[PDB]
Amino acid sequence: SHMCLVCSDEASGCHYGVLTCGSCKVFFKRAVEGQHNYLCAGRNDCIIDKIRRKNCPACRYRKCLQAGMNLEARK
Amino acid sequence: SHMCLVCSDEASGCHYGVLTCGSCKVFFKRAVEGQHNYLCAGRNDCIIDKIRRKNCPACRYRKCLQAGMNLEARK
DNA sequence: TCGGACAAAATGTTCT
DNA sequence: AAGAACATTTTGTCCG
Ligand SMILES: [Zn+2]
Ligand SMILES: [Zn+2]
Ligand SMILES: [Zn+2]
Ligand SMILES: [Zn+2]
Repeated sequence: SHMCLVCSDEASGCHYGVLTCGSCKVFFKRAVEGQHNYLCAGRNDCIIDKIRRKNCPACRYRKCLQAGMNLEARK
Repeated sequence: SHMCLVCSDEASGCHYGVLTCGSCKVFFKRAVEGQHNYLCAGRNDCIIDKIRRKNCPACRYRKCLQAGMNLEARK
């Protein structure tokens, strides 16, 4: 009820359509708006938790999108 | 040879006993001088190349050790 | 070579 | 729920 759905950290509230923490909220906006081409170094199935969420932006971003995060969600 | 044995970027010379780039040189020094309680988000065999070497410090440090890097290489 | 200082990228928190 | 500003962590380059 107060776990980030992306990294399981303590969730602040609902951001861009999904219960997430502050760090995943800002990560998501940066991933969408910025140009990076994230690439997984594993098997496209990395564990994303409070510690490990720094280790694979590709899998973190993929999880944000799959949980349904969207920038224009207030519309 | 002219390629870093850890990440396959252009090597800048032989550092801590091994042909490596400057980024792997300082990454290793920082890991050995400091803490290196890193956690892999995959299965401890992450691919370490020029872009993905940022992803997993745990597997990067393992690759430095496996290549034989050591601080007292000189003396 | 090795390492300090500087610089940049990447991530996270506070405040409105 | 959203985003600007700041702060920290992590990484990489220069060394007129
Ligand atoms: Zn999160
Ligand atoms: Zn991954
Ligand atoms: Zn390297
Ligand atoms: Zn790994």
